[PDB]
Amino acid sequence: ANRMILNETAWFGRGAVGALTDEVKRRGYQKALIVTDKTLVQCGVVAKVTDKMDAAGLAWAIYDGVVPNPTITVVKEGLGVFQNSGADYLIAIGGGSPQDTCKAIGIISNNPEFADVRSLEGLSPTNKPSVPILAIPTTAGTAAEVTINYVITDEEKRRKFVCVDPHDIPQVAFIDADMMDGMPPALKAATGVDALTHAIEGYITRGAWALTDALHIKAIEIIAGALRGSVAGDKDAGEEMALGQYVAGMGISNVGLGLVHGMAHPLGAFYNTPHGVANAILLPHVMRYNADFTGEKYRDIARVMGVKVEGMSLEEARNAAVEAVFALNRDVGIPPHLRDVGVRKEDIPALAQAALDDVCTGGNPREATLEDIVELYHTAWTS
Amino acid sequence: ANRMILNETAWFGRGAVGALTDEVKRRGYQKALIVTDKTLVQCGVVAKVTDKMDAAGLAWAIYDGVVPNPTITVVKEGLGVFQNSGADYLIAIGGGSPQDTCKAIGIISNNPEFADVRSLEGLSPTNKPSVPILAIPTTAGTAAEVTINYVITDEEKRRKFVCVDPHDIPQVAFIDADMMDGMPPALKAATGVDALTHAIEGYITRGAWALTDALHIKAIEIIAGALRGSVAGDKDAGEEMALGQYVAGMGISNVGLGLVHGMAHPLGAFYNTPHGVANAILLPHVMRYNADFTGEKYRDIARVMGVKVEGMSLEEARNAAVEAVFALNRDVGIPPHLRDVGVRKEDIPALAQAALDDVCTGGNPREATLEDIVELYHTAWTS
Ligand SMILES: NC(=O)C1=CN([C@@H]2O[C@H](COP(=O)(O)OP(=O)(O)OC[C@H]3O[C@@H](n4cnc5c(N)ncnc54)[C@H](O)[C@@H]3O)[C@@H](O)[C@H]2O)C=CC1
Ligand SMILES: NC(=O)C1=CN([C@@H]2O[C@H](COP(=O)(O)OP(=O)(O)OC[C@H]3O[C@@H](n4cnc5c(N)ncnc54)[C@H](O)[C@@H]3O)[C@@H](O)[C@H]2O)C=CC1
Ligand SMILES: [Fe+3]
Ligand SMILES: [Fe+3]
Repeated sequence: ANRMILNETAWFGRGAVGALTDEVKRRGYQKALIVTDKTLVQCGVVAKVTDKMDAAGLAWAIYDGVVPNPTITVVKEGLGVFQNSGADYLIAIGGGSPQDTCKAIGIISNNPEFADVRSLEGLSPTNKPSVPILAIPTTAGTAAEVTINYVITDEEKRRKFVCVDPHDIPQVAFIDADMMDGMPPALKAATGVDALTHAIEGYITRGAWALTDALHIKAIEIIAGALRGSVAGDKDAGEEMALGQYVAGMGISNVGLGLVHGMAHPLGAFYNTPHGVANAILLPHVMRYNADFTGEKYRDIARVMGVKVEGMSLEEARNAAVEAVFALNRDVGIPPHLRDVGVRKEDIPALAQAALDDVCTGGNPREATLEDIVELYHTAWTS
Repeated sequence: ANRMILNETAWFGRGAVGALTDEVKRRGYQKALIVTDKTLVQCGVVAKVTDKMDAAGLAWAIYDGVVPNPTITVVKEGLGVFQNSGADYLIAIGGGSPQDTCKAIGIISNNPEFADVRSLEGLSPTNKPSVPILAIPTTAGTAAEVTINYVITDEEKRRKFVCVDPHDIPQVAFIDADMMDGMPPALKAATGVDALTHAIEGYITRGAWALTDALHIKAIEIIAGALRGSVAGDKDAGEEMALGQYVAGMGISNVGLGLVHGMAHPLGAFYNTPHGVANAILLPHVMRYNADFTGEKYRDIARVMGVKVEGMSLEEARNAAVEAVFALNRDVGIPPHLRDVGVRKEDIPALAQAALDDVCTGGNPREATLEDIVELYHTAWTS
């Protein structure tokens, strides 16, 4: 049998954060800890929520210490603010980094044996649900609001580790493009291809089945349709991307991903490479590597990405799918090679071993060897 | 903004009820009340769940008094067994009748100000979540396991009233075609066309948006592909219908339905007509009435139902969708006229008024007058 974990409640569309004060009142919560970063405070994005909470008379404290690729230290610091704040629920405002920190704080607060953070790695043996989380994405996006995953950086051991726990699922997600409009174009581009990576890896993952196939192929269609227009500053394209990135996530934790995420995690751990940039550069190379193990699925991908596939052979469709992703990456200004974003040739042996042992790599339709992963990093590194 | 309420957890596939004991243990529940009917006890369908519960040492009591089109008396009987059992959770085993009775019992047990039952009608102003519900459908189906709706018959006032309450959403759904295989072919036919009615009414309802459209057009495609095969006794077609019927309901309470359900409810209240047969007879007549107010959507419906719509005018494709629904009804042996299933001409004025005032009617994409609803009943009445 196949399990699907989703948000019990989700609000979609421009103005969705306007639903938050009535959700809090109906749930009888007394005090929020807002988990976010300094940039979202500075840019007035957090104020779009706190101004509504102030007018409704709802108490909140804030922790804005989250950094990209959030660390054990960031989790322990936010846990300290939660405990000393007396909050009874959490509001995650931001991208994957704040939403992942928020999941870690919520789990540990109701399962305090995990306050070391490291022991959460894998299928966390937690007894209690997380503190209730209201999730508000500001990128489009990681779909952190709908997955049961969170990823923490172990600075000491130079590795990203994945915590997988049904207990961490947010009670409500608010998917509001108003919260996302302030993304610089380069951030729309990188988080957008992260979302496309989730959709493509999900579609072809080993555990794929009828319902996840329907959700993931629709996500690819929405994202391929909207991402260029969103990067160019189009308002409606922004709202499409906000939905597209969510739908892409409805499969990540439920069926899995593959070698793109497996090879991206070690780059974040070694270099603090932005997750979306790493995925975008690797995606088309891993798609080429996987092509022979995906049945007819690359014809579907090609088709919804605007390729005329009618009258192409399977081989021609498979090449057209890979080229369509190369083309998207060029159109939205993603660098084409790993050397361009600060990777070192000398690190590839270590990167490959980390990638081979990453949990995401298990879902890859073609079984990956150390030798194959070394060769793929080399193929992605330079001209 | 658009709200989506879904099951936080769902299990899909033959063997899915195999997940129930581990879900109960992980949630710390002490004692179930099983809400079901005599037929499902008698034919051994309840045993498929209780034998697993017994092997895991889980406590359960049973209420098997549910009747089709469940009444206020049936809710009060089940409520009495729940309150006296000392149960802390509910397991709904059966079609829409036991699942709806279970939601009423769950809501009233934590909200005793509504124990008269009829006060729940509409958007129930409940303060507290239902007693936790684990939902196991045995028809394919009402999607009662994933909606926030339940429908109770007020015998004294001779009306089916719809209750709408986010507090009633089941914690876990177990969608297991093994629990459905025993349906007589005629019950597979009727509940299958109820599922198709949910998907079609959902696709064209006033509140339809991008995410519900994607789910609904997928449900129509799955049901149209599988229903004939399932009625004929095909195992795999039964599994596809189990998924299809569920996907069909992911929109029902999130966006709404229309005049088919609006017109089916009074037949249930007056005659105890099977809900599925009432919907199946009315569906193509209501589709014809609605056609001009559905944009391009009937072309989509016709296409996934197996019609070649390439080169058809919108006018021809709208007729082709209506005719594809008439043909499915003929093929699975649903009677074509309301006279054939116990309706009286003399009652149509009274049925029309009850239909005009039904919750579901408001979602219909064409504005319906009493006079329009009278004419529609007369059209479905006889040749
Ligand atoms: N929970 C899960 O299932 C998943 C986890 N992840 C994790 O998510 C992280 C990546 O998060 P991302 O969303 O890509 O970025 P992020 O949360 O790391 O943020 C990147 C930068 O963008 C800024 N930013 C975010 N929203 C902004 C806005 N609206 N306007 C202006 N600046 C804004 C942030 O302040 C930050 O400086 C990684 O740590 C990755 O491991 C990724 C995929 C899925
Ligand atoms: N949650 C909601 O608001 C919604 C629920 N409904 C409600 O659902 C009700 C109808 O429920 P249905 O599922 O159509 O049927 P049902 O639950 O009324 O059952 C019909 C008959 O079939 C039998 N049966 C069920 N499963 C069987 C199996 N596997 N093998 C053999 N016999 C089996 C039952 O014991 C019963 O005698 C109506 O009252 C309708 O209003 C309809 C739409 C949505
Ligand atoms: Fe990702
Ligand atoms: Fe129905």
